[PDB]
Amino acid sequence: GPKFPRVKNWELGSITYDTLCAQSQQDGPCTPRRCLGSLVLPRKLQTRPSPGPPPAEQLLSQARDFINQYYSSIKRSGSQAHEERLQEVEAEVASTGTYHLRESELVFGAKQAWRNAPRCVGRIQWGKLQVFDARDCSSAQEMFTYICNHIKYATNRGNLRSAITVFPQRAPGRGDFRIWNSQLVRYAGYRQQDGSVRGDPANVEITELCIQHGWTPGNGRFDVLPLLLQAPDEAPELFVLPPELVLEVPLEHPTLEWFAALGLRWYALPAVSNMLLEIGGLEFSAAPFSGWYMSTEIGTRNLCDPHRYNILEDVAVCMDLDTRTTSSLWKDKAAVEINLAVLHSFQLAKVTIVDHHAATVSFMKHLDNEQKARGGCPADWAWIVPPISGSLTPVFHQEMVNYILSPAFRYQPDPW
Amino acid sequence: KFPRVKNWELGSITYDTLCAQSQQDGPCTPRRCLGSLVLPRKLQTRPSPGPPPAEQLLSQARDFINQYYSSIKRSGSQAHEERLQEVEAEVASTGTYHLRESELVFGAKQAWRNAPRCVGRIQWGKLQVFDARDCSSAQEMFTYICNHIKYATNRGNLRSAITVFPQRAPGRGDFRIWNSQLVRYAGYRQQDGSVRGDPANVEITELCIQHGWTPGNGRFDVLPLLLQAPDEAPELFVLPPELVLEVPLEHPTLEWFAALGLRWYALPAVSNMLLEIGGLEFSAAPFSGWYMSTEIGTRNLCDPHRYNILEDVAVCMDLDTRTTSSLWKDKAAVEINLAVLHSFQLAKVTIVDHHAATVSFMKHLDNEQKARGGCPADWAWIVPPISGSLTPVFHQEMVNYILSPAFRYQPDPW
Ligand code: HEM
Ligand code: HEM
Ligand SMILES: NC(=[NH2+])NCCC[C@H](N)C(=O)O
Ligand SMILES: NC(=[NH2+])NCCC[C@H](N)C(=O)O
Ligand SMILES: [Zn+2]
Repeated sequence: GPKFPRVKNWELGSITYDTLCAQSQQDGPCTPRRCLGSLVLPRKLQTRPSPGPPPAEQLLSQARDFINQYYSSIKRSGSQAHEERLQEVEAEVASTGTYHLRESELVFGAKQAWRNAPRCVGRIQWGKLQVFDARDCSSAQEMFTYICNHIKYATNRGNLRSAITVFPQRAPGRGDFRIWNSQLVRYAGYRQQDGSVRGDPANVEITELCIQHGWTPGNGRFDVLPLLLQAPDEAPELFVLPPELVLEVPLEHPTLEWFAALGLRWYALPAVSNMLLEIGGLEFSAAPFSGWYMSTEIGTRNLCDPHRYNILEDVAVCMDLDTRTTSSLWKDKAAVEINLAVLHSFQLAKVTIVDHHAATVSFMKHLDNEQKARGGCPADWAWIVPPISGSLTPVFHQEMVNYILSPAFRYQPDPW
Repeated sequence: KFPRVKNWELGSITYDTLCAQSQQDGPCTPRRCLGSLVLPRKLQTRPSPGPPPAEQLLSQARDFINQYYSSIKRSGSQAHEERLQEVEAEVASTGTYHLRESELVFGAKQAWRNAPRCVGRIQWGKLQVFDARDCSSAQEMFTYICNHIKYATNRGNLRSAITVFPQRAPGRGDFRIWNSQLVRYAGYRQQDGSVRGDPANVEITELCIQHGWTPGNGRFDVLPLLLQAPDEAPELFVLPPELVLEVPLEHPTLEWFAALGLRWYALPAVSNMLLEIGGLEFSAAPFSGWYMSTEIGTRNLCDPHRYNILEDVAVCMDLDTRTTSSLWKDKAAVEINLAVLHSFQLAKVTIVDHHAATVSFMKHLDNEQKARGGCPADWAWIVPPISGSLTPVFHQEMVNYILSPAFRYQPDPW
């Protein structure tokens, strides 16, 4: 058989081979001795900061590779324009120790990075991404304006649109552009006296950083945090998002009338902002991206995780379930109703959202498209399969090959 | 390098130093991870045209013997050195060797302990090992199997057991149980490409008919066994109904559930896996314990390629099957799993729900961290098919590797 990973779909009994993994130039965490596929942050999916510019040879090879990817995408591989661009990059680096991307190249790489994201189940939309070029940005104040513009365009009053805003890349001998917050919109996490946390336990450190930087905290469960934007070599500046910009959805249940009384809510825009966008060896340390939520992210993870809002027991008690015995499946029953409420509340408020069945079904179509288009698709099974009703979705029964392709969205150290 | 492992729910960290003992290779490489693949040729132990070279066999054997004597704390005693000599002498003259009963008992328990995809490993020390190496016919295999079943079932108070048939020998065919489990339901290809019964058993059902089985036509017809002695054609054996404990499915509050006629056997006995101890391979070594509710309620009954009853139940519940957003599938699955737990509980049959099972696995992980410095686990199999994040194991990072003794996959005898 073919000299590549054989992949099977147990529901359909169909087979495919992944030839695309042959293109991977960056090693993952696994070795033939042991699989480290379940680790969230292995030192293999992280790109550490740099106290020195990338060796002109490694950067060049990465640059040449990206340029080849670009021209191939536009079908001019080997052309004069191709050779000229490659020359311009080499010359540029040979003198400055770095280079710059053409506007069309940045748009190509940004879409490719999303396309290459193993942990994203919404990749069927990879072609539809609004790329806001913010490489002219020169201050934290301007970062805020760009971010506000991103939120307005992306939110679009409920009819969400995928977008990313690219701030200036990493320059040797100059500090980075960084958004300290993990997401543009996040709820505060207040550490209480008894030790507990009011709000989102995940955001405890950033909340305390905002306060250390002059933020006057509230004391609610759903307090939107201000941004901590950092321009090169300057301390981070605090900026408050205008409430009218931040669209939220109050959660209610279609039948359980009491669910509304819980006072639960969630913001409409998922905008990751602490990830590094890497293209052709160039590192864009500040490049917030956003799309729309898949219901389980809110109803299951955010609201039900033991280390997050942890409302499973509260909802169970309200449903009058036997919370004293595991075999009553109270957790399962409550989780189902919480997810249903998120779906129902978003549809009612006319805010874009996709449930886990629809999301996975479309990702299967994405896998099929990518099989023909690139001969494979890097996918992290643990992250693609929904946190609830796993085997009830088609992706569970689909084996997957995971590897790193560039351009890519990578994890980076906290600026503090 | 030793992998730093983290529990995202508790913030705790552990370093797996046990993976350093792995000598067998998995499917992953630094270029790409194949951890989600069910059957790589790596975990497989295919047939062979010649004897395992004395060097490799002798090294696996000595390692196992070393593991055994360390277990009884007699590591270094004269019994240890003499057992090592006995093994060397037998391999150098015969190209193979044999195990003592006590070693085979230690081995089988260690095989289970090392099974990455098993969430029931807290019970690893409690295993009844039936030595069936003094078997010379399929007929004998049948008697042994019937006794395993009679013991294991125990009127509903299930007990973990394993029956070990003769090891593979370079000079002949293997002892094999053709069935994937000692107890399974038939799958009859019904004209229009569909299947009556369990679709996962279509092939074996056909084989049984091929060998003279008079088939039935229900959805839950228990299949006869196809047992095979070396270099002989498999023989058909029908299991005595009184030995097959089955549980009729009903729901605690939905009176109409019982009307679905659903039911499932009580004993989960995998019989197609190869057991490897000290380089020796046992091609027929069925093992059983008890079910985890999701195996029946979610996988067996709801998988699209299995009984696929999700929609039927949803219709009975009068759910919105029009669209995915009504979460009709999730609601249906929850009730089915509940009907499974209620039914096994109402009957005399042992069963564990996924919340109880995973909590116990977390305890096992802790025990193993102190005992061996780690524990091979395959995240995709440990995390249940429904309500993944609602369980503690979902938030636990895991390292997956091959330790020996081990249960491995092997080619289908046909
Ligand atoms: C169009 C709607 C989209 C959907 C429904 C979707 C859904 C998801 C989901 C469910 C996850 C896992 C979340 C978690 O477990 O924390 C995820 C991860 C990811 N998505 Fe998407 N995504 C979408 C848009 C985007 C866009 C526009 C980008 C970038 C341009 C993107 C980049 C990624 C990346 C890099 C990750 C990995 C995050 C991490 O490693 O923590 N996604 N997405
Ligand atoms: C005591 C109760 C037990 C429980 C609750 C339990 C549960 C499980 C579960 C849920 C799986 C995954 C099955 C699947 O997804 O198809 C599994 C796999 C497995 N179990 Fe256990 N188990 C138990 C006993 C045993 C015993 C007695 C042995 C062996 C002596 C064992 C060996 C294994 C192995 C090797 C696998 C892999 C199966 C495969 O690859 O298809 N288990 N077990
Ligand atoms: N649909 C997305 N764009 N998701 C990005 C990750 C968001 C993260 N899972 C959250 O719940 O906040
Ligand atoms: N609990 C066990 N030992 N299970 C072994 C595998 C059983 C298999 N998953 C089934 O549904 O029949
Ligand atoms: Zn792996």
